Amino acid sequence: TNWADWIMGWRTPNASEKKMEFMYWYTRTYLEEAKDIRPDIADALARGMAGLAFGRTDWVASMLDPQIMRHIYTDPEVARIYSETRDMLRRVSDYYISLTTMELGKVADIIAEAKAKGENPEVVAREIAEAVPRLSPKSLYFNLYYIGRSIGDNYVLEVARVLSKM
Repeated sequence: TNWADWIMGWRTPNASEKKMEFMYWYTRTYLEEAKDIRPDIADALARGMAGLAFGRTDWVASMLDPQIMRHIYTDPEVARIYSETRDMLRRVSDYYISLTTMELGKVADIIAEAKAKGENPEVVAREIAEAVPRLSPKSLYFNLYYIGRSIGDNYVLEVARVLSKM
């Protein structure tokens, strides 16, 4: 009925590696077979959701990849995964993530497109500020700082640094 409740259902104390990988595989295969999600996207979302289930921030990083998050705009099933898990995501980020689901998708697409074309991070920061007028550049900094550190993306961190000064 709801992705957060479903993720929470997999929780058991000190979940074994086998149990966690079973959850991941069940989720990935469901997304592929029942929702027709492309395998690379299904992998990332399943791993991210396993991260949310089992308290593994290194796994949550998989769904914070801009190349995955941008599909919020192209696939309603992906948008639904992000919206239904948003509270869990904000909790794991200690509320450094404050973007809405559709702002997150837009920011992801901007970053993905910009990085591929080698855009100056100064310009990308201004694109993001324009795309998300609801939040200040400082707020946007903390959002991208968290995302960039989580996924280990220095380009995202460069964009974040520009936002911090804007």
